[PDB]
Amino acid sequence: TLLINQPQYAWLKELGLREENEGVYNGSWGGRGEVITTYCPANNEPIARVRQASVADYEETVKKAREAWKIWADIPAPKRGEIVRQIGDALREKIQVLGSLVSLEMGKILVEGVGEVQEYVDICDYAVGLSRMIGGPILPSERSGHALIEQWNPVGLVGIITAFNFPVAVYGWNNAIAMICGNVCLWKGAPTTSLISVAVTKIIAKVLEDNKLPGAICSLTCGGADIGTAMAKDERVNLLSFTGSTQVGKQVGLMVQERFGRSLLELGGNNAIIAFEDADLSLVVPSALFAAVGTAGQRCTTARRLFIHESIHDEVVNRLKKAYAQIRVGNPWDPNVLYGPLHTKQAVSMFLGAVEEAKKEGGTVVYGGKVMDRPGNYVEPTIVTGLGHDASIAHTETFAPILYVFKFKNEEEVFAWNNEVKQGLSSSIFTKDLGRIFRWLGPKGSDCGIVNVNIPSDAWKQYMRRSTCTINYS
Amino acid sequence: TLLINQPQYAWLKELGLREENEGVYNGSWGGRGEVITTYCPANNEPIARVRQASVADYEETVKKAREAWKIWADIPAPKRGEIVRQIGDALREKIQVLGSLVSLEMGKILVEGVGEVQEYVDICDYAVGLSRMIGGPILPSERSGHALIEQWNPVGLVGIITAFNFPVAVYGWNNAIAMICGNVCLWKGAPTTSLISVAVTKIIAKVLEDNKLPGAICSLTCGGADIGTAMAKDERVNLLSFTGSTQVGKQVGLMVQERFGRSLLELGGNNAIIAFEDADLSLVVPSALFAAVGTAGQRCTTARRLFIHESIHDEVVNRLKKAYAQIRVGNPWDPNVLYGPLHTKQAVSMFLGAVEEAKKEGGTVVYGGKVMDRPGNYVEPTIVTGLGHDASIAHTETFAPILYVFKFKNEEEVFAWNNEVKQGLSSSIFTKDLGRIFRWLGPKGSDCGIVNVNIPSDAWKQYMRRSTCTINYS
Amino acid sequence: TLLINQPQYAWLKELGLREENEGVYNGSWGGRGEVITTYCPANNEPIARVRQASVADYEETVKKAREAWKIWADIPAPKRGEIVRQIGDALREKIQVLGSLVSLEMGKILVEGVGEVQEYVDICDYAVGLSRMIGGPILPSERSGHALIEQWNPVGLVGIITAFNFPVAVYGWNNAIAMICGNVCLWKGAPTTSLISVAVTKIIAKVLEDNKLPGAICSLTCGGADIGTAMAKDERVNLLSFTGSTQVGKQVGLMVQERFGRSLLELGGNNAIIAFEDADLSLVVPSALFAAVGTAGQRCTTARRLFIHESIHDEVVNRLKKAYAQIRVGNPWDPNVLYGPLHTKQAVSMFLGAVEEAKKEGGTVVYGGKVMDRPGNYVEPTIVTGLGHDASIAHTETFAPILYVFKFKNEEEVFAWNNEVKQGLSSSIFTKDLGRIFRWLGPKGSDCGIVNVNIPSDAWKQYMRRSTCTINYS
Amino acid sequence: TLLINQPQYAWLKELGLREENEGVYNGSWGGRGEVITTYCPANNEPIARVRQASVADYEETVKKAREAWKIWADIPAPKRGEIVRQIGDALREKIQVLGSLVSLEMGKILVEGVGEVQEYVDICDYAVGLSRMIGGPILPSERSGHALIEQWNPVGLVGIITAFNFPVAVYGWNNAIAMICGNVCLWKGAPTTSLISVAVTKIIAKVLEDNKLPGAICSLTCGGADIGTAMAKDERVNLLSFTGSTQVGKQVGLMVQERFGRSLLELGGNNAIIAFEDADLSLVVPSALFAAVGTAGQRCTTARRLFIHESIHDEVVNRLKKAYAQIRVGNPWDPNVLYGPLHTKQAVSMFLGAVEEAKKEGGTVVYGGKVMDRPGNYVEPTIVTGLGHDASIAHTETFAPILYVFKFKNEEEVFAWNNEVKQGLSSSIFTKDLGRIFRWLGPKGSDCGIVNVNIPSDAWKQYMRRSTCTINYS
Repeated sequence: TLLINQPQYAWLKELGLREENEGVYNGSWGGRGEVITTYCPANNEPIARVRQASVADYEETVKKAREAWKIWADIPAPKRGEIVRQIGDALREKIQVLGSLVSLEMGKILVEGVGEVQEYVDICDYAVGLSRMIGGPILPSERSGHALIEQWNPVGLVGIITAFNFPVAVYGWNNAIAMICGNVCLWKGAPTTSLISVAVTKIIAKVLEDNKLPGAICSLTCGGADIGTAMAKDERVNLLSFTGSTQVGKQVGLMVQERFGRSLLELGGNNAIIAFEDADLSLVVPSALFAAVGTAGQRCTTARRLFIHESIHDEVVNRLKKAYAQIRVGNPWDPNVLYGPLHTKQAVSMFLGAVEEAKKEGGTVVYGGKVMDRPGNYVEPTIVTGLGHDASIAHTETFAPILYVFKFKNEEEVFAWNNEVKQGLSSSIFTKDLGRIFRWLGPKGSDCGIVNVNIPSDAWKQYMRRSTCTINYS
Repeated sequence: TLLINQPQYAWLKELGLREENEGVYNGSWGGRGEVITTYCPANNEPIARVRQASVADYEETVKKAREAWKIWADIPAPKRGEIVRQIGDALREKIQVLGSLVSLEMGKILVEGVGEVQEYVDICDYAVGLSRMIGGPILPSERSGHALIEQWNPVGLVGIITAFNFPVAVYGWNNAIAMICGNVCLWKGAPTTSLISVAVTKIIAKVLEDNKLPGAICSLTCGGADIGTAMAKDERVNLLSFTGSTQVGKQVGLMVQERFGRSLLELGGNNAIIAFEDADLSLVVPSALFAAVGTAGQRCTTARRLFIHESIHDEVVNRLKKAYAQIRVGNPWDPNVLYGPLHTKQAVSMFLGAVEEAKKEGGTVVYGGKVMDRPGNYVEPTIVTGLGHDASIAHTETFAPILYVFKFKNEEEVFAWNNEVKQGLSSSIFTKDLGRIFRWLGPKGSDCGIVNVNIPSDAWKQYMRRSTCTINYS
Repeated sequence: TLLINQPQYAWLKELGLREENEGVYNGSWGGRGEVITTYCPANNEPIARVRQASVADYEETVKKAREAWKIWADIPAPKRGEIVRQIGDALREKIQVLGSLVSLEMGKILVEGVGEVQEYVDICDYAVGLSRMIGGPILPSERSGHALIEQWNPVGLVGIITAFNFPVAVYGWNNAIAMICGNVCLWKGAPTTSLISVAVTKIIAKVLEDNKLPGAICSLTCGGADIGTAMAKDERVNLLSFTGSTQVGKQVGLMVQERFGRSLLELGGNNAIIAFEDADLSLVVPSALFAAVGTAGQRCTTARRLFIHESIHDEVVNRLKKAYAQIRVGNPWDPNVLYGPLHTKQAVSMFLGAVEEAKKEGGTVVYGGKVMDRPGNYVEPTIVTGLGHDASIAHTETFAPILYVFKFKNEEEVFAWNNEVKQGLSSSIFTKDLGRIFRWLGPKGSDCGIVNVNIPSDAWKQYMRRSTCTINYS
Repeated sequence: TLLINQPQYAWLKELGLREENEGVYNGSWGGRGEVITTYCPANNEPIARVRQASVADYEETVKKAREAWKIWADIPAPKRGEIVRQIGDALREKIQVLGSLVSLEMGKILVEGVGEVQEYVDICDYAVGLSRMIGGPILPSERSGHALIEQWNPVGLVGIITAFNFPVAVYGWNNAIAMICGNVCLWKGAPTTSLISVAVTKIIAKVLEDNKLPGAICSLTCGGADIGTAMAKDERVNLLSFTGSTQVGKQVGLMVQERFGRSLLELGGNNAIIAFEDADLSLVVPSALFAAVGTAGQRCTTARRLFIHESIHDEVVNRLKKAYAQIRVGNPWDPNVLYGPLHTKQAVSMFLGAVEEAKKEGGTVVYGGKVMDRPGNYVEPTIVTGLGHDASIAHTETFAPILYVFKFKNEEEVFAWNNEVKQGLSSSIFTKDLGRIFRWLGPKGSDCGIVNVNIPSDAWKQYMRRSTCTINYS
């Protein structure tokens, strides 16, 4: 029986959810496509159902969004910023129940579900001020009586495809910034977090309707691969923002390039931590633990490779083992719990596969490595030593809490080893040597977009199009 | 026999050119690939020969450039700017002979040849100042004792592929900005402007060598499509800047994306002029003429489509015909010609094909349309009326002076036609209606990247990679 | 008897006001200086009393603020922004009662009282975003191994002196931006709006106190010119922001300069409207009316001089007279009045003096010019014709609704008259001539800081000090 | 007899100088005021004569500059930047002789005279690029159909008053930036460096005249106190840029404030060096020496106070004594010489006075302290120990090479001692403690505008005026 039909989960109805929900919003609610059931990863019970978009629903929604854009693009950016401010206030009023839904459907612990909603609230508050800073300079012409203007305009329709692991705040960032820039949006979220997508859209829809604005400014089309592919191939989708796996992202990027569209791609990464001989182990150990096991290793920034100087390798592994042993496991919406389930059964199979393969490649499991014997998708947070830097399994991004640990002797080799990795998202070094820190942050250092030391505002231009306008008034 | 072996072309030796030239530079000169002879389009006589890159040459050059980068990236940006300043000065000293070579090999009139070199000089002067301005903010962290830094680093090796029609200045822009940003460059120019590529590289190489810097900072590998394809597929080419046809650019874009590289594409676009009922015809007629036939219609920005309101259509066409009859076509060294020969014999065939296709599609040639019976690649400036706005040949960019003229009645009408084309590069409107001007430049107006009215500084970020660095110093 | 002791004014207690109020806040409330009673200008009845700062109070407050700064300056800018966000929310919760107080004590109509508080709320919303944007670049040094940093730090204590006519929002802007910049503030408001100053400070103090921050971050010392002079002469006041009369502002400026302090002066300016021959009169007439009589002519931006081309002068004056006759003047709580009483009885005498001086200088009162025979400080909206452009009384800013009207023939003429005045704050031109518009806004046009056409984000740097830091880490 | 009349100094005539020179330029050369003789500080011989501006000359020159501004302000900023580029090229051609004149008339060593001219050249090269970056944003209005524009215009006439110690490059900075911003300038230099002012103006005048521009764009009025005061009090001087002593600067600032003008003041400072217990003495000692004795202690940034940790105090003083003993003294235009004369006889008297007074206040001269027995104004570079931090003579800025040395025990007291100083221009710390460095650069650290560690681009907005322009086109 559906969780939403059980009295203990009646709080779900505060988000406007029912046993079966419409998964399309374009000013009207609908959905003629496949009906999907989403499940609670803590107990594998079905929560509720969502009727997804058909291709015809998607078509109509794109057309309705483009019609709504005619109205929206004529609203001054500071007034669009006021609408975004009101969305933030509306999220604020629902923060506890929406955060609880994030924990229930996605599986992250409650402080993180609430924290993700709060992040969206903070984004809306930030967007208010940003809405007053949109614009380009009037530059000096080389010709007398000519005005040279850098003009910024909305791209039009921004399609947004998001992933399971941050089912609220990635959409929130894209939506808030795209809205103040005068764009309309179309959201297709992860199918396994459909209820979260519907709940967020219900909150936004009410703000838009209360303001007598066309709802399609923030459209929703829940769906699977066919809807995602339709967006990637659709010339009416002027900008496609995608967050997800590197293999899928590459194909999305190629499809958008094939039609000369625009894309923003946020793809995976291996994240590494490097602890040198002079590191503060009182920072390293808890940093590595939270970076490795936070959200059960399902963050885009999850640490999966830990390089440790030979002199401290054994001690750090030991202290990690101790720390891992204190991790508190349970239902992720229970305020006492520090560690929840993996998001899907399939993730558990990947976890088991990765562990056995690491063994086969010569690795030693020094902690964990097993599925936990309890309902839901719980696995033990795992530490694997003895693998070589090159090990193929250690470069595959398995969204599970497996930490691969490597030893190194000097700065030269460890830097070389890391600079041989491609997708690298973030790099965290722990050292007290200031010169070494400069080398790692500089041109010859990490190639990562995020670099951290002793720790684990033209954003709007990405959602607009620039023109150079020359006016002769002489 | 080669022009360079004739006494009146002895000035070419001031550029370090010979009968047979090396087309590879990486600190040393060489070339084991195929020879290419380039021709003077004013008389169809061979100028001199260039030995192009083989695969081995390309491999060695990429390797030497990446080694040169280890030195270059360590040189402070303002000092890199001083090198670029010295390149500007060296171009200055050669401006007459280098401008004459551009005229000789490419075919543009001397004032434009010299003017293109002057643009590169001005770019160098600009870059000196820009080199003291590159960098990012230290931003306040939300956490006490944490520093948040926006870091900008060179991408590494910047591949630059350029086209025949601006064989100096497009390279110049890419090179100057890439250089001050701490990158090394690899240039593959248009094969038919190989001598120009060699001459520019000899000037730059001397500055680098005099300053005791490895010459491969600004490498050259002359070649055709096989070198271009190598660059697009090469993971060691961190950023590929491509200027040229839309069809080729799409392929380049797809290849670079397939390897998750970075690309900067400057692709074709048609250019339209729109004359509304209230236009100043004494502006419209000369603007249209010069925009349509400048550089024999071979600019990326050449006006090929002219839309005229019904009420002034006949008059504007009559006055254009009268003005066209006064266009003087001839040798690039003649100070009294408006334009010279087309770049290639093939371009002449293209011109004839377009003129015939225009007639087959129902157009009327009201002026020009013929090849001139003289040595070289000279064609008459041509005007075609009567085509429908959607006629295929008028949407084809033919690099020749052919102007297609269309009649319209309403603003809604002409806007729809114009924003029915996709690749559109520039839009020039002639009107006195201020409301109309704002509409055209605003969110619901032209989608071109360039919009002009009554006429026909974060660029460095494109050549660098951004990282967010967080430093815990608490 | 005091209005606050009458039952219908019990709402004032929601603002924490009493019969006798403390006018000093520095973490605690006090006041040993002279008492001041403020009056409601709608009925000339006393509202309540405030005990102002003595010299000892001012000394203690400056000392406590500088001690509070040691704590505040260590709080990260984004966290300071969150405090300012909470101030915005606290103002929101009190917006109706605080707006009513502004109406009661200052005399502006309720929609403007509420609207002024809303502006402070919007400023707080803006500042939240701005707090994440403050900082300077790391710039490339010309020397290897050297880092060049543009550092921004709080100036320290920011003294804020404000005027009667915007007794909330001017303070609000200064305070919000100063706060996110890491400064502490000391407020001295207009004595006749002391209750408003106390009420605003009670709202802010509660946020500070609830957040366990020393209240002297936003200190208040109510007082008259002797407190203002102390602030201007005080070396411990690092930056003095002054809003008010030109004569007083000059003195403040001189005193601050004498001690090499920093000042921000927002001084009087006259505001002119110029209607050219081609002006849309259906814009001109209401624009002039609302600009001239809004807030009973007591805004810094109030239009006091209207220049009309000879060809439309009589017509515009006739239509203004007709429109003026429809202006409804009355109680600030009446939703159907355009403006209410002048702020003081003295302002009424000033109004009468100006009207008489205007006649002595040869002007004709074509409408208004009289005091209304009712309780409170109510005067008729007034129009004066016939004065010469240089007439002394028309260059005097009288904070009352008196509009002086001048006739002109040429553009050169009216421009010369207008740029013969020095203190000019705003210039509003009405015309359809695009060339004229560019001239007026360009280098040879109006010298006003505010220029409007057909209508009547580095600000934070003003509140911080810049340093250039060079770090040799080689 | 005049140096310029002796054959050994005939190189002066390459700068267009004669035995008597016109000291006024406004498009014409003139000067009806007092005739001044300037002297060579290395031998006290007269060089040549300059006829300064009378009050009538000043009046006419102001009027001529304001007339020239009408032309200049209409020239597009990039073309103004081209003029500034040409000035840089003209300085380049004269760099050796102009640098020699700086050494001859001012007294700084030849590498510094040449280096100062090169600085002006570098400024011109920088200004070229800056000229393309002048402008403000078009911001979003809160009202539909309204355009909000941040407009920047020239202030008009910029008066520039400069000092003896950098008689070329301070003017150069002010002139170059003021020119690209569309202003005209009026220069009054130090009377004792009049020949340098005339020589620089001759170079600039030729560029302007070759370009058919009115010479008064860069006017010169050589003169003493009366001309300086006239500029300070002149309402036609829209911006007054002053560089010089704090006492004179304060009065200039007050005079400009009295007339509501604008000023840029660059005033003196005490510069301190602080060497902590862990400092690299191999950096400290040579840093202190060059900072103390460079330009014979006549720089605005000259180190006059050296705080040294008690543990290393004796060693650093000893090593300084050794280093001081190797200083090479002679004629400053002799390429072998490291140390020249003080600029005037009067400076020698100040030097002697300061030394005797330091003795009287209880200080010990451990090196130097005497006038050198040779022609010219040579004094011994001097080190004074034993004074207390509070010592009055050590806070007086005597433009002579006297280094006052203080001992300290811990970070708290030395920071307190330095933060008790007012005019402080720069602060240089030597330490390896990173936390201490952060404290000194942060809000609780140095109040100086320049802070250096282990070592001794909206500039244009200062020369323009901002307006907020609102355009209603609806």
